[PDB]
Amino acid sequence: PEMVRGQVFDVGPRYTNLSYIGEGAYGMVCSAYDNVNKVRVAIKKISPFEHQTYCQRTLREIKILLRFRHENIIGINDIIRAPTIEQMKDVYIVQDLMETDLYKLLKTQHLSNDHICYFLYQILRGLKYIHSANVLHRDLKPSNLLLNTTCDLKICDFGLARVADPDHDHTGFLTEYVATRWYRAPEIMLNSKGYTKSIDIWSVGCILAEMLSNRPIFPGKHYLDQLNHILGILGSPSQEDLNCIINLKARNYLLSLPHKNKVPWNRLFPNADSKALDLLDKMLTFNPHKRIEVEQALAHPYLEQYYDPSDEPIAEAPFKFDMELDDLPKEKLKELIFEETARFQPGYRS
Ligand SMILES: Nc1ncnc2c1c(I)cn2[C@@H]1O[C@H](CO)[C@@H](O)[C@H]1O
Ligand code: NA
Repeated sequence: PEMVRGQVFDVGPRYTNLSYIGEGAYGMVCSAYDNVNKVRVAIKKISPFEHQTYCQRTLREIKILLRFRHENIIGINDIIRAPTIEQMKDVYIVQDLMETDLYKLLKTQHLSNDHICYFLYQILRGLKYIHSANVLHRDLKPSNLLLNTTCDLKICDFGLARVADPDHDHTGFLTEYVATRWYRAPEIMLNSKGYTKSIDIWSVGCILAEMLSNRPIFPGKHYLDQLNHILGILGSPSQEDLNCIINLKARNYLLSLPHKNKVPWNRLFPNADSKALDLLDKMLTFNPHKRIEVEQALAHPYLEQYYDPSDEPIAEAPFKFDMELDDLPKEKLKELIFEETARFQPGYRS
């Protein structure tokens, strides 16, 4: 049955007591009462089938979340769709109900040094598990960090994730959407090198800076304006850092730039723990090759109160895409989706 203002939710009879929460990109988001687990849950109504790009993101998220198990990563409790592929044009993903997200909270609260500390630890702990699976989130930002308490953070939205391929660099600038602009590492914008774990560390860096001041550290209007913001704080890059600029066209808008001095961090963030600011510096390195890696970040003195390699799981097996799906007809992907969501349909054998 089921309804809720406007668009009606083909959930139930399991899920009831609906109550609109918010909006997704191409789907709605309510909270329901799960009458099996006897708790309130969140249900994402997803209809992506019209543009093939939406079916990529939806399929990637399901395949990845369905194989990940980690306490700082959202899971999929239930997927429910129509019986017939032909009859399927919505898909409902059931996930644990979370109270808010780091974006919503940064709109209403400055965070103590302490809370920031264990928020960052939980981010990197989940990131450690993602990277050990040979996976890149690629869209880490505050609104993709769901929060229940200061001790319950879960990374969500794996719509842009990729298996890591330092070699799969394609140099297609407009060929891919990689990171929301404010959290996009420089090598993405300079080389189109969006297949290395370095890009996620940059994003986390940006999140750390945003926690320290409640405002995003590099808020560019467009990709070139994003670079001016980066250089305005980091400063004009070195010769060596202009050597990993493969886009031979890219070295120019740089070279035709007025040298900018490096803004000392304690000047940007004078109330922040000097240890926070040291880690920030390792994470916001212009050159991907010199940027700190996730396990090194966890080991940083700033997180020494929580670091515990024995209580930080890694993936049992590197992840693998059974067939790459960049250029697949959008009805093939809807096929592949109907397939992957078969787990949660009656009679599913094997
Ligand atoms: N599990 C959840 N619990 C609570 N809210 C959720 C979710 C999920 I998945 C999504 N949302 C809503 O989408 C925003 C993050 O993109 C969130 O801020 C929210 O508007
Ligand atoms: Na999401």
